[PDB]
Amino acid sequence: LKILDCTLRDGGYYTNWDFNSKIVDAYILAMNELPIDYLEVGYRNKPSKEYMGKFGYTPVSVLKHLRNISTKKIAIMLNEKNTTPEDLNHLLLPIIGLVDMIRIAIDPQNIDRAIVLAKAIKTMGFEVGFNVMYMSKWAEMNGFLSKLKAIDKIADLFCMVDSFGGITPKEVKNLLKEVRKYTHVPVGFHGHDNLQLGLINSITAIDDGIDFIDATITGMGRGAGNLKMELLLTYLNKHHGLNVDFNVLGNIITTFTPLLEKYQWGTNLPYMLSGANNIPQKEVMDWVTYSFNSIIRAL
Amino acid sequence: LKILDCTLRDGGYYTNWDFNSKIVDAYILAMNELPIDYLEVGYRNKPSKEYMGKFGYTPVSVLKHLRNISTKKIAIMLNEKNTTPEDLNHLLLPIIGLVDMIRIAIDPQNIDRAIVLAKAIKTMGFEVGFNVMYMSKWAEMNGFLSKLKAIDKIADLFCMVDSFGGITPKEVKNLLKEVRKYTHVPVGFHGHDNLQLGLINSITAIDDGIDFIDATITGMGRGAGNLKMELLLTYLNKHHGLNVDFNVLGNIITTFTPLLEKYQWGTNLPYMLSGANNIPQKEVMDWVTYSFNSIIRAL
Repeated sequence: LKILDCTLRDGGYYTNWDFNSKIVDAYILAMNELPIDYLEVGYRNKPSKEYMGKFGYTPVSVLKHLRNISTKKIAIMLNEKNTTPEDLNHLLLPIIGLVDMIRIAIDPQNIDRAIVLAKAIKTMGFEVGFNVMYMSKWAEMNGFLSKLKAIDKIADLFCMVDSFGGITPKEVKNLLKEVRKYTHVPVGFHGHDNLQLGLINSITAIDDGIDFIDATITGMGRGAGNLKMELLLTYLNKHHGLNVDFNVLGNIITTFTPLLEKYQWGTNLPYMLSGANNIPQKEVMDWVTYSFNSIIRAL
Repeated sequence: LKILDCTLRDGGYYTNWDFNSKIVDAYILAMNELPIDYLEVGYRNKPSKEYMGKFGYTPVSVLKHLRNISTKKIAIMLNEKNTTPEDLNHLLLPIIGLVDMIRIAIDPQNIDRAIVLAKAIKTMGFEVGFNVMYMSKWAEMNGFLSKLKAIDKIADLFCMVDSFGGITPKEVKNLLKEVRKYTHVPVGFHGHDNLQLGLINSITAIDDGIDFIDATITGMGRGAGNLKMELLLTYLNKHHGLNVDFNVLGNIITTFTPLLEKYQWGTNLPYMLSGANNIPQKEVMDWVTYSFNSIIRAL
Protein backbone atom coordinates (compact mmCIF):
# COMPACT_ATOMS: atom_id res chain seq x y z
CA LEU A 1 0.00 0.00 0.00
CA LYS A 2 1.29 3.41 -1.03
CA ILE A 3 0.05 6.56 0.68
CA LEU A 4 -0.02 9.79 -1.33
CA ASP A 5 -0.39 13.27 0.12
CA CYS A 6 -1.59 16.06 -2.15
CA THR A 7 -1.90 18.93 0.34
CA LEU A 8 -0.17 21.62 -1.77
CA ARG A 9 -1.80 20.64 -5.08
CA ASP A 10 -5.33 20.26 -3.72
CA GLY A 11 -5.13 22.87 -0.98
CA GLY A 12 -3.59 25.58 -3.16
CA TYR A 13 -7.11 26.57 -4.23
CA TYR A 14 -7.44 28.94 -1.26
CA THR A 15 -4.09 30.71 -1.69
CA ASN A 16 -3.79 30.82 -5.49
CA TRP A 17 -1.37 27.93 -5.00
CA ASP A 18 1.08 30.29 -3.33
CA PHE A 19 2.97 28.89 -0.37
CA ASN A 20 5.98 30.59 1.18
CA SER A 21 9.23 28.59 1.51
CA LYS A 22 8.83 28.25 5.27
CA ILE A 23 5.60 26.28 4.91
CA VAL A 24 6.88 24.41 1.86
CA ASP A 25 10.10 23.32 3.60
CA ALA A 26 8.32 22.34 6.81
CA TYR A 27 5.89 20.29 4.69
CA ILE A 28 8.57 18.53 2.61
CA LEU A 29 10.66 17.70 5.69
CA ALA A 30 7.66 16.42 7.67
CA MET A 31 6.75 14.13 4.77
CA ASN A 32 10.26 12.66 5.01
CA GLU A 33 9.43 11.47 8.54
CA LEU A 34 5.87 10.27 7.92
CA PRO A 35 4.90 6.97 6.27
CA ILE A 36 3.85 8.78 3.06
CA ASP A 37 5.25 7.42 -0.21
CA TYR A 38 4.17 10.00 -2.79
CA LEU A 39 3.83 13.76 -2.63
CA GLU A 40 1.84 15.55 -5.34
CA VAL A 41 3.15 19.08 -4.88
CA GLY A 42 1.32 20.95 -7.62
CA TYR A 43 0.25 21.49 -11.21
CA ARG A 44 2.17 22.18 -14.40
CA ASN A 45 0.18 24.61 -16.59
CA LYS A 46 0.25 26.73 -19.71
CA PRO A 47 -0.19 30.49 -19.07
CA SER A 48 -3.54 31.01 -17.33
CA LYS A 49 -5.79 34.00 -18.04
CA GLU A 50 -6.50 34.55 -14.35
CA TYR A 51 -3.70 34.62 -11.79
CA MET A 52 -2.30 31.30 -10.63
CA GLY A 53 0.50 31.11 -8.08
CA LYS A 54 3.74 29.18 -7.67
CA PHE A 55 2.31 25.66 -7.32
CA GLY A 56 -0.13 26.13 -10.16
CA TYR A 57 2.94 26.16 -12.42
CA THR A 58 5.46 24.36 -10.17
CA PRO A 59 8.60 25.81 -11.86
CA VAL A 60 11.84 23.86 -12.30
CA SER A 61 13.68 26.00 -9.75
CA VAL A 62 11.20 24.89 -7.08
CA LEU A 63 11.29 21.23 -8.13
CA LYS A 64 15.10 21.10 -7.93
CA HIS A 65 14.93 22.28 -4.32
CA LEU A 66 12.13 19.88 -3.34
CA ARG A 67 13.88 17.00 -5.09
CA ASN A 68 17.03 17.93 -3.20
CA ILE A 69 15.49 17.75 0.27
CA SER A 70 12.73 15.14 -0.21
CA THR A 71 13.43 11.40 0.13
CA LYS A 72 10.02 10.43 -1.28
CA LYS A 73 8.56 10.20 -4.78
CA ILE A 74 7.31 13.45 -6.31
CA ALA A 75 4.31 13.98 -8.56
CA ILE A 76 2.64 16.89 -10.32
CA MET A 77 -0.78 16.96 -11.96
CA LEU A 78 -1.99 17.93 -15.43
CA ASN A 79 -5.61 18.75 -16.30
CA GLU A 80 -6.44 16.56 -19.33
CA LYS A 81 -9.06 18.98 -20.70
CA ASN A 82 -6.34 21.64 -20.94
CA THR A 83 -3.56 19.50 -22.36
CA THR A 84 -2.85 18.22 -25.86
CA PRO A 85 -0.01 15.87 -26.80
CA GLU A 86 1.59 18.93 -28.43
CA ASP A 87 1.76 20.69 -25.02
CA LEU A 88 3.77 17.95 -23.30
CA ASN A 89 7.18 19.24 -24.43
CA HIS A 90 7.04 22.54 -22.60
CA LEU A 91 5.02 21.13 -19.70
CA LEU A 92 7.07 18.02 -18.88
CA LEU A 93 10.38 18.04 -20.75
CA PRO A 94 11.88 20.61 -18.35
CA ILE A 95 11.09 18.42 -15.33
CA ILE A 96 12.50 15.05 -16.37
CA GLY A 97 14.44 13.53 -13.49
CA LEU A 98 12.87 15.96 -11.03
CA VAL A 99 9.39 14.44 -10.94
CA ASP A 100 8.59 10.73 -10.64
CA MET A 101 4.93 10.65 -11.59
CA ILE A 102 2.61 12.70 -13.75
CA ARG A 103 -1.01 12.40 -12.67
CA ILE A 104 -3.77 13.34 -15.09
CA ALA A 105 -7.12 14.75 -13.93
CA ILE A 106 -9.56 13.02 -16.27
CA ASP A 107 -13.29 13.22 -16.94
CA PRO A 108 -14.38 9.61 -17.80
CA GLN A 109 -15.97 11.05 -20.95
CA ASN A 110 -12.45 11.76 -22.29
CA ILE A 111 -10.72 8.54 -21.22
CA ASP A 112 -9.69 7.61 -24.78
CA ARG A 113 -8.15 11.04 -25.41
CA ALA A 114 -6.37 10.79 -22.05
CA ILE A 115 -4.88 7.42 -23.07
CA VAL A 116 -3.24 9.14 -26.05
CA LEU A 117 -1.76 11.71 -23.68
CA ALA A 118 -0.67 9.05 -21.18
CA LYS A 119 1.06 7.05 -23.90
CA ALA A 120 3.11 10.11 -24.86
CA ILE A 121 4.00 10.88 -21.23
CA LYS A 122 5.20 7.30 -20.81
CA THR A 123 7.77 7.65 -23.60
CA MET A 124 9.30 10.51 -21.59
CA GLY A 125 10.12 8.14 -18.74
CA PHE A 126 7.57 9.30 -16.17
CA GLU A 127 5.31 7.10 -14.06
CA VAL A 128 1.73 7.86 -15.18
CA GLY A 129 -1.31 8.19 -12.97
CA PHE A 130 -4.96 8.39 -14.05
CA ASN A 131 -7.16 10.36 -11.63
CA VAL A 132 -10.58 9.62 -13.12
CA MET A 133 -13.47 11.73 -11.84
CA TYR A 134 -17.11 10.88 -11.11
CA MET A 135 -16.67 7.27 -10.02
CA SER A 136 -20.33 7.52 -8.96
CA LYS A 137 -21.32 7.55 -12.65
CA TRP A 138 -19.06 4.77 -13.97
CA ALA A 139 -21.40 1.77 -13.55
CA GLU A 140 -24.01 3.36 -15.80
CA MET A 141 -21.59 4.54 -18.48
CA ASN A 142 -21.91 1.97 -21.22
CA GLY A 143 -18.58 0.52 -22.27
CA PHE A 144 -16.51 2.67 -19.92
CA LEU A 145 -15.01 -0.11 -17.80
CA SER A 146 -14.22 -1.99 -21.01
CA LYS A 147 -12.08 0.96 -22.09
CA LEU A 148 -9.71 0.40 -19.18
CA LYS A 149 -7.89 -2.57 -20.71
CA ALA A 150 -6.17 -0.06 -23.01
CA ILE A 151 -4.26 1.40 -20.05
CA ASP A 152 -2.62 -1.87 -18.95
CA LYS A 153 0.78 -1.02 -20.45
CA ILE A 154 0.69 2.71 -19.66
CA ALA A 155 -0.91 3.39 -16.28
CA ASP A 156 1.17 3.06 -13.11
CA LEU A 157 -1.89 4.10 -11.14
CA PHE A 158 -5.63 4.17 -11.79
CA CYS A 159 -7.10 6.46 -9.10
CA MET A 160 -10.86 6.36 -8.42
CA VAL A 161 -12.04 9.85 -7.42
CA ASP A 162 -15.01 10.36 -5.08
CA SER A 163 -15.73 13.66 -6.87
CA PHE A 164 -18.96 14.55 -5.07
CA GLY A 165 -17.96 13.14 -1.70
CA GLY A 166 -21.04 10.94 -1.60
CA ILE A 167 -19.63 7.49 -2.37
CA THR A 168 -20.32 4.84 0.31
CA PRO A 169 -18.16 1.91 1.55
CA LYS A 170 -20.32 -0.65 -0.29
CA GLU A 171 -19.96 1.25 -3.57
CA VAL A 172 -16.19 1.57 -3.14
CA LYS A 173 -15.86 -2.21 -2.69
CA ASN A 174 -18.00 -2.95 -5.74
CA LEU A 175 -16.20 -0.46 -7.98
CA LEU A 176 -12.78 -1.70 -6.89
CA LYS A 177 -13.83 -5.28 -7.67
CA GLU A 178 -15.15 -4.07 -11.04
CA VAL A 179 -11.99 -2.17 -11.98
CA ARG A 180 -9.91 -5.26 -11.16
CA LYS A 181 -11.90 -7.17 -13.80
CA TYR A 182 -10.97 -4.71 -16.54
CA THR A 183 -7.44 -3.54 -15.79
CA HIS A 184 -4.31 -5.06 -14.23
CA VAL A 185 -2.78 -1.75 -13.14
CA PRO A 186 -2.41 -0.61 -9.51
CA VAL A 187 -5.60 1.03 -8.22
CA GLY A 188 -6.06 4.01 -5.92
CA PHE A 189 -8.83 5.90 -4.13
CA HIS A 190 -9.22 9.62 -3.50
CA GLY A 191 -12.16 10.29 -1.23
CA HIS A 192 -13.83 13.56 -0.34
CA ASP A 193 -15.24 14.36 3.09
CA ASN A 194 -18.66 15.82 2.25
CA LEU A 195 -20.29 13.06 4.33
CA GLN A 196 -17.19 12.37 6.41
CA LEU A 197 -16.89 8.90 4.87
CA GLY A 198 -13.35 9.57 3.67
CA LEU A 199 -11.73 7.46 6.38
CA ILE A 200 -14.10 4.50 6.31
CA ASN A 201 -14.21 4.41 2.50
CA SER A 202 -10.39 4.41 2.43
CA ILE A 203 -10.06 1.73 5.10
CA THR A 204 -12.63 -0.34 3.17
CA ALA A 205 -10.51 -0.05 0.02
CA ILE A 206 -7.31 -0.76 1.94
CA ASP A 207 -8.72 -3.96 3.43
CA ASP A 208 -9.74 -5.08 -0.07
CA GLY A 209 -6.17 -4.78 -1.34
CA ILE A 210 -6.22 -1.31 -2.92
CA ASP A 211 -2.75 -0.07 -3.96
CA PHE A 212 -2.97 3.72 -3.42
CA ILE A 213 -4.79 6.12 -1.07
CA ASP A 214 -4.88 9.93 -1.36
CA ALA A 215 -5.22 12.34 1.59
CA THR A 216 -4.03 15.78 2.72
CA ILE A 217 -2.92 17.41 5.99
CA THR A 218 -6.05 18.55 7.88
CA GLY A 219 -8.07 17.45 4.85
CA MET A 220 -7.17 20.73 3.14
CA GLY A 221 -8.99 20.97 -0.17
CA ARG A 222 -11.80 22.98 -1.73
CA GLY A 223 -15.21 22.82 -0.07
CA ALA A 224 -15.63 19.88 2.30
CA GLY A 225 -12.06 18.87 1.54
CA ASN A 226 -10.32 15.50 1.47
CA LEU A 227 -9.63 12.64 3.86
CA LYS A 228 -7.47 14.03 6.68
CA MET A 229 -4.05 12.41 6.39
CA GLU A 230 -3.63 12.60 10.18
CA LEU A 231 -6.87 10.64 10.60
CA LEU A 232 -5.72 7.96 8.16
CA LEU A 233 -2.33 7.54 9.85
CA THR A 234 -3.82 7.49 13.33
CA TYR A 235 -6.26 4.75 12.31
CA LEU A 236 -3.62 2.67 10.51
CA ASN A 237 -1.19 3.00 13.43
CA LYS A 238 -3.78 1.36 15.70
CA HIS A 239 -5.47 -1.14 13.36
CA HIS A 240 -2.82 -1.90 10.75
CA GLY A 241 0.41 -1.72 12.74
CA LEU A 242 1.69 1.30 10.80
CA ASN A 243 4.53 3.00 12.67
CA VAL A 244 3.94 6.76 12.80
CA ASP A 245 5.90 9.68 14.27
CA PHE A 246 3.05 11.60 15.87
CA ASN A 247 5.33 14.40 17.05
CA VAL A 248 6.01 15.29 13.41
CA LEU A 249 2.34 14.75 12.51
CA GLY A 250 1.26 17.21 15.20
CA ASN A 251 3.86 19.74 14.11
CA ILE A 252 2.90 19.63 10.44
CA ILE A 253 -0.76 20.04 11.42
CA THR A 254 0.25 23.14 13.39
CA THR A 255 2.10 24.48 10.35
CA PHE A 256 -1.17 24.42 8.37
CA THR A 257 -3.36 25.64 11.23
CA PRO A 258 -3.15 29.37 10.48
CA LEU A 259 -4.49 28.72 6.97
CA LEU A 260 -7.20 26.41 8.34
CA GLU A 261 -8.42 29.05 10.80
CA LYS A 262 -8.56 31.55 7.95
CA TYR A 263 -10.12 29.41 5.19
CA GLN A 264 -11.83 26.74 7.28
CA TRP A 265 -12.25 23.92 4.78
CA GLY A 266 -14.52 21.12 5.96
CA THR A 267 -18.06 19.90 5.35
CA ASN A 268 -21.29 21.71 6.28
CA LEU A 269 -25.00 21.36 5.45
CA PRO A 270 -24.61 22.73 1.90
CA TYR A 271 -21.69 20.37 1.24
CA MET A 272 -23.46 17.46 2.92
CA LEU A 273 -26.41 18.04 0.59
CA SER A 274 -24.20 18.17 -2.51
CA GLY A 275 -22.39 15.02 -1.43
CA ALA A 276 -25.44 12.85 -0.70
CA ASN A 277 -27.16 13.99 -3.89
CA ASN A 278 -24.09 13.90 -6.14
CA ILE A 279 -24.14 17.61 -6.98
CA PRO A 280 -20.85 19.45 -7.45
CA GLN A 281 -20.35 21.44 -4.23
CA LYS A 282 -19.72 24.72 -6.06
CA GLU A 283 -23.17 24.55 -7.64
CA VAL A 284 -24.90 24.06 -4.28
CA MET A 285 -22.92 26.60 -2.24
CA ASP A 286 -23.60 29.16 -4.96
CA TRP A 287 -27.32 28.46 -4.64
CA VAL A 288 -27.23 28.96 -0.87
CA THR A 289 -25.70 32.27 -1.96
CA TYR A 290 -32.59 28.51 -3.39
CA SER A 291 -33.73 27.56 0.13
CA PHE A 292 -32.30 24.14 0.95
CA ASN A 293 -35.76 22.66 0.46
CA SER A 294 -35.92 23.98 -3.11
CA ILE A 295 -32.56 22.42 -3.91
CA ILE A 296 -33.93 19.02 -2.91
CA ARG A 297 -37.37 19.46 -4.46
CA ALA A 298 -35.62 19.94 -7.80
CA LEU A 299 -34.46 16.34 -7.36
CA LEU B 1 -36.37 3.76 14.19
CA LYS B 2 -36.43 6.61 16.67
CA ILE B 3 -33.99 9.48 16.57
CA LEU B 4 -32.92 11.23 19.75
CA ASP B 5 -31.26 14.63 20.07
CA CYS B 6 -29.39 15.52 23.25
CA THR B 7 -27.77 18.83 22.24
CA LEU B 8 -28.64 20.78 25.42
CA ARG B 9 -27.74 17.94 27.80
CA ASP B 10 -24.40 17.00 26.23
CA GLY B 11 -23.49 20.43 24.89
CA GLY B 12 -24.16 22.21 28.18
CA TYR B 13 -20.67 21.22 29.31
CA TYR B 14 -19.21 24.30 27.61
CA THR B 15 -21.57 26.85 29.16
CA ASN B 16 -22.00 25.06 32.49
CA TRP B 17 -25.52 24.21 31.28
CA ASP B 18 -26.76 27.80 31.03
CA PHE B 19 -28.24 28.88 27.68
CA ASN B 20 -29.98 32.06 26.50
CA SER B 21 -33.72 31.24 26.60
CA LYS B 22 -33.82 32.50 22.99
CA ILE B 23 -31.50 29.61 22.08
CA VAL B 24 -33.63 27.10 23.99
CA ASP B 25 -36.90 28.23 22.36
CA ALA B 26 -35.37 28.21 18.88
CA TYR B 27 -34.07 24.70 19.55
CA ILE B 28 -37.38 23.30 20.84
CA LEU B 29 -39.47 24.80 18.05
CA ALA B 30 -36.98 23.61 15.40
CA MET B 31 -37.18 20.08 16.83
CA ASN B 32 -40.94 20.21 16.11
CA GLU B 33 -40.23 20.39 12.36
CA LEU B 34 -37.46 17.79 12.19
CA PRO B 35 -37.85 13.98 12.11
CA ILE B 36 -36.51 13.72 15.67
CA ASP B 37 -38.61 11.72 18.12
CA TYR B 38 -36.87 12.27 21.46
CA LEU B 39 -35.24 15.34 22.96
CA GLU B 40 -32.92 14.95 25.94
CA VAL B 41 -32.81 18.51 27.30
CA GLY B 42 -30.76 18.18 30.46
CA TYR B 43 -29.94 16.49 33.77
CA ARG B 44 -31.73 16.35 37.11
CA ASN B 45 -29.46 16.78 40.13
CA LYS B 46 -29.44 17.08 43.91
CA PRO B 47 -28.44 20.55 45.15
CA SER B 48 -24.78 21.26 44.40
CA LYS B 49 -22.44 23.61 46.28
CA GLU B 50 -20.57 24.75 43.18
CA TYR B 51 -22.81 26.70 40.83
CA MET B 52 -24.32 24.69 37.98
CA GLY B 53 -26.50 26.02 35.16
CA LYS B 54 -30.20 25.56 34.50
CA PHE B 55 -29.91 22.38 32.42
CA GLY B 56 -27.89 20.67 35.11
CA TYR B 57 -31.12 20.66 37.13
CA THR B 58 -33.77 21.10 34.40
CA PRO B 59 -36.25 22.86 36.77
CA VAL B 60 -39.98 22.19 36.72
CA SER B 61 -40.61 25.71 35.44
CA VAL B 62 -38.49 25.29 32.32
CA LEU B 63 -39.98 21.82 31.77
CA LYS B 64 -43.55 23.17 31.88
CA HIS B 65 -42.53 25.71 29.26
CA LEU B 66 -40.83 23.09 27.06
CA ARG B 67 -43.71 20.64 27.51
CA ASN B 68 -46.13 23.34 26.29
CA ILE B 69 -44.35 24.05 23.01
CA SER B 70 -42.78 20.74 22.08
CA THR B 71 -44.76 18.03 20.32
CA LYS B 72 -41.95 15.51 20.88
CA LYS B 73 -40.98 13.08 23.63
CA ILE B 74 -38.96 14.70 26.39
CA ALA B 75 -36.17 13.06 28.37
CA ILE B 76 -33.66 14.00 31.07
CA MET B 77 -30.60 12.19 32.38
CA LEU B 78 -29.53 10.92 35.79
CA ASN B 79 -25.95 9.96 36.66
CA GLU B 80 -26.17 6.55 38.34
CA LYS B 81 -23.08 7.18 40.50
CA ASN B 82 -24.76 10.19 42.14
CA THR B 83 -28.16 8.60 42.51
CA THR B 84 -29.64 6.27 45.13
CA PRO B 85 -33.27 5.10 45.28
CA GLU B 86 -34.06 7.54 48.10
CA ASP B 87 -33.14 10.47 45.86
CA LEU B 88 -35.81 9.54 43.31
CA ASN B 89 -38.92 11.13 44.88
CA HIS B 90 -37.40 14.61 44.99
CA LEU B 91 -35.65 14.10 41.64
CA LEU B 92 -38.48 12.61 39.59
CA LEU B 93 -41.88 13.09 41.25
CA PRO B 94 -41.96 16.82 40.33
CA ILE B 95 -41.56 15.98 36.63
CA ILE B 96 -44.38 13.45 36.24
CA GLY B 97 -46.27 14.39 33.09
CA LEU B 98 -43.53 16.77 31.94
CA VAL B 99 -40.89 14.19 31.03
CA ASP B 100 -41.50 10.93 29.17
CA MET B 101 -38.15 9.20 29.56
CA ILE B 102 -35.51 9.05 32.28
CA ARG B 103 -32.11 8.04 30.94
CA ILE B 104 -29.45 6.76 33.32
CA ALA B 105 -25.71 7.16 32.62
CA ILE B 106 -24.32 3.79 33.73
CA ASP B 107 -20.88 2.22 34.11
CA PRO B 108 -21.15 -1.43 33.01
CA GLN B 109 -19.51 -2.26 36.34
CA ASN B 110 -22.57 -0.96 38.24
CA ILE B 111 -25.30 -2.53 36.09
CA ASP B 112 -26.95 -4.42 38.96
CA ARG B 113 -27.11 -1.29 41.11
CA ALA B 114 -28.61 0.52 38.11
CA ILE B 115 -31.34 -2.09 37.64
CA VAL B 116 -32.51 -1.52 41.22
CA LEU B 117 -32.76 2.16 40.30
CA ALA B 118 -34.62 1.59 37.03
CA LYS B 119 -37.24 -0.51 38.83
CA ALA B 120 -38.17 2.34 41.16
CA ILE B 121 -38.23 4.77 38.23
CA LYS B 122 -40.36 2.39 36.16
CA THR B 123 -42.86 2.16 39.04
CA MET B 124 -43.26 5.93 38.80
CA GLY B 125 -44.62 5.51 35.27
CA PHE B 126 -41.62 6.82 33.33
CA GLU B 127 -40.01 5.20 30.30
CA VAL B 128 -36.48 4.15 31.29
CA GLY B 129 -33.34 4.29 29.18
CA PHE B 130 -30.01 2.67 30.02
CA ASN B 131 -27.00 4.62 28.74
CA VAL B 132 -24.23 2.08 29.36
CA MET B 133 -20.69 3.35 28.85
CA TYR B 134 -17.54 1.69 27.52
CA MET B 135 -19.12 -0.63 24.97
CA SER B 136 -15.56 -1.32 23.78
CA LYS B 137 -15.07 -3.29 27.02
CA TRP B 138 -18.27 -5.37 27.23
CA ALA B 139 -17.05 -8.30 25.12
CA GLU B 140 -14.26 -8.95 27.62
CA MET B 141 -16.46 -8.51 30.70
CA ASN B 142 -17.41 -11.97 31.93
CA GLY B 143 -21.12 -12.29 32.63
CA PHE B 144 -22.02 -8.70 31.73
CA LEU B 145 -23.91 -9.30 28.48
CA SER B 146 -25.15 -12.68 29.65
CA LYS B 147 -26.96 -10.96 32.52
CA LEU B 148 -28.84 -8.26 30.59
CA LYS B 149 -31.95 -10.43 30.73
CA ALA B 150 -32.46 -8.68 34.07
CA ILE B 151 -33.62 -5.50 32.31
CA ASP B 152 -36.28 -7.07 30.07
CA LYS B 153 -39.24 -5.81 32.11
CA ILE B 154 -37.87 -2.42 33.12
CA ALA B 155 -35.88 -0.92 30.24
CA ASP B 156 -37.51 0.87 27.30
CA LEU B 157 -34.08 1.48 25.82
CA PHE B 158 -30.63 -0.04 26.11
CA CYS B 159 -28.24 2.49 24.59
CA MET B 160 -24.68 1.43 23.73
CA VAL B 161 -22.28 4.34 24.24
CA ASP B 162 -19.16 4.74 22.12
CA SER B 163 -17.44 6.33 25.12
CA PHE B 164 -14.01 6.82 23.55
CA GLY B 165 -15.04 7.49 19.97
CA GLY B 166 -12.97 4.56 18.74
CA ILE B 167 -15.56 1.85 18.09
CA THR B 168 -15.78 0.66 14.47
CA PRO B 169 -18.67 -0.49 12.19
CA LYS B 170 -17.68 -4.15 12.53
CA GLU B 171 -17.64 -3.96 16.31
CA VAL B 172 -20.92 -2.06 16.48
CA LYS B 173 -22.53 -4.76 14.32
CA ASN B 174 -21.16 -7.55 16.52
CA LEU B 175 -22.12 -5.89 19.80
CA LEU B 176 -25.64 -5.22 18.55
CA LYS B 177 -25.99 -8.94 17.74
CA GLU B 178 -24.70 -9.93 21.18
CA VAL B 179 -27.10 -7.60 22.98
CA ARG B 180 -29.98 -9.05 20.93
CA LYS B 181 -29.13 -12.54 22.22
CA TYR B 182 -29.52 -11.45 25.84
CA THR B 183 -32.22 -8.79 26.11
CA HIS B 184 -35.55 -8.17 24.32
CA VAL B 185 -35.66 -4.41 24.96
CA PRO B 186 -35.16 -1.80 22.21
CA VAL B 187 -31.46 -1.05 21.62
CA GLY B 188 -29.81 2.24 20.72
CA PHE B 189 -26.40 3.62 19.80
CA HIS B 190 -24.66 6.84 20.86
CA GLY B 191 -21.46 7.39 18.92
CA HIS B 192 -18.63 9.86 19.37
CA ASP B 193 -16.76 11.52 16.50
CA ASN B 194 -13.12 11.17 17.61
CA LEU B 195 -12.39 9.22 14.40
CA GLN B 196 -15.41 10.68 12.62
CA LEU B 197 -17.03 7.24 12.52
CA GLY B 198 -20.25 8.51 14.08
CA LEU B 199 -22.24 8.45 10.83
CA ILE B 200 -21.06 5.12 9.39
CA ASN B 201 -21.35 3.43 12.81
CA SER B 202 -24.90 4.75 13.14
CA ILE B 203 -25.94 3.76 9.61
CA THR B 204 -24.43 0.32 10.19
CA ALA B 205 -26.59 -0.08 13.30
CA ILE B 206 -29.66 1.30 11.53
CA ASP B 207 -29.28 -1.20 8.69
CA ASP B 208 -29.11 -4.02 11.25
CA GLY B 209 -32.39 -2.89 12.78
CA ILE B 210 -31.28 -0.77 15.74
CA ASP B 211 -34.15 0.97 17.55
CA PHE B 212 -32.60 4.32 18.58
CA ILE B 213 -29.80 6.61 17.41
CA ASP B 214 -28.34 9.57 19.36
CA ALA B 215 -26.95 12.79 17.82
CA THR B 216 -26.65 16.53 18.47
CA ILE B 217 -26.87 19.70 16.35
CA THR B 218 -23.41 20.33 14.83
CA GLY B 219 -22.27 17.38 16.93
CA MET B 220 -22.05 19.68 19.93
CA GLY B 221 -20.54 17.78 22.83
CA ARG B 222 -17.34 17.50 24.89
CA GLY B 223 -14.05 17.23 23.04
CA ALA B 224 -14.55 15.50 19.71
CA GLY B 225 -18.31 15.64 20.15
CA ASN B 226 -21.10 13.44 18.83
CA LEU B 227 -22.68 12.46 15.53
CA LYS B 228 -23.80 15.63 13.75
CA MET B 229 -27.60 15.42 13.63
CA GLU B 230 -27.58 17.39 10.37
CA LEU B 231 -25.30 14.72 8.92
CA LEU B 232 -27.50 11.80 9.96
CA LEU B 233 -30.64 13.43 8.55
CA THR B 234 -29.01 14.45 5.26
CA TYR B 235 -27.81 10.86 4.78
CA LEU B 236 -31.13 9.26 5.77
CA ASN B 237 -33.01 11.70 3.55
CA LYS B 238 -31.09 10.36 0.55
CA HIS B 239 -30.63 6.67 1.39
CA HIS B 240 -33.62 5.86 3.58
CA GLY B 241 -36.39 8.08 2.18
CA LEU B 242 -36.60 10.22 5.32
CA ASN B 243 -38.48 13.48 4.78
CA VAL B 244 -36.50 16.41 6.17
CA ASP B 245 -37.17 20.15 6.29
CA PHE B 246 -33.68 21.38 5.37
CA ASN B 247 -34.70 25.03 5.83
CA VAL B 248 -35.33 24.34 9.50
CA LEU B 249 -32.17 22.23 9.76
CA GLY B 250 -30.05 24.98 8.21
CA ASN B 251 -31.66 27.54 10.51
CA ILE B 252 -31.05 25.57 13.73
CA ILE B 253 -27.45 24.92 12.66
CA THR B 254 -27.14 28.70 12.36
CA THR B 255 -28.65 29.14 15.83
CA PHE B 256 -25.79 27.06 17.32
CA THR B 257 -23.02 28.44 15.12
CA PRO B 258 -22.02 31.27 17.49
CA LEU B 259 -21.51 28.64 20.23
CA LEU B 260 -19.39 26.53 17.84
CA GLU B 261 -17.30 29.54 16.84
CA LYS B 262 -16.62 30.13 20.51
CA TYR B 263 -16.11 26.60 21.88
CA GLN B 264 -14.83 24.80 18.75
CA TRP B 265 -15.81 21.22 19.59
CA GLY B 266 -14.67 18.57 17.14
CA THR B 267 -11.94 15.99 16.75
CA ASN B 268 -8.24 16.77 16.34
CA LEU B 269 -4.97 14.83 16.68
CA PRO B 270 -5.18 14.50 20.49
CA TYR B 271 -8.77 13.28 20.22
CA MET B 272 -8.04 10.98 17.28
CA LEU B 273 -5.34 9.38 19.40
CA SER B 274 -7.61 8.99 22.43
CA GLY B 275 -10.34 7.57 20.22
CA ALA B 276 -8.19 5.00 18.45
CA ASN B 277 -6.46 3.98 21.66
CA ASN B 278 -9.52 3.72 23.92
CA ILE B 279 -8.51 6.37 26.44
CA PRO B 280 -10.83 9.08 27.81
CA GLN B 281 -10.17 12.33 25.94
CA LYS B 282 -9.64 14.40 29.07
CA GLU B 283 -6.72 12.08 29.81
CA VAL B 284 -4.89 12.66 26.52
CA MET B 285 -5.66 16.36 26.06
CA ASP B 286 -4.48 16.94 29.64
CA TRP B 287 -1.17 15.21 28.83
CA VAL B 288 -0.80 17.42 25.75
CA THR B 289 -1.24 20.09 28.45
CA TYR B 290 4.06 14.14 27.09
CA SER B 291 4.75 14.49 23.38
CA PHE B 292 2.31 12.61 21.16
CA ASN B 293 4.80 9.74 20.73
CA SER B 294 5.26 9.46 24.50
CA ILE B 295 1.51 9.22 25.03
CA ILE B 296 1.57 6.24 22.68
CA ARG B 297 4.84 4.67 23.80
CA ALA B 298 3.26 4.21 27.22
CA LEU B 299 1.13 1.79 25.18
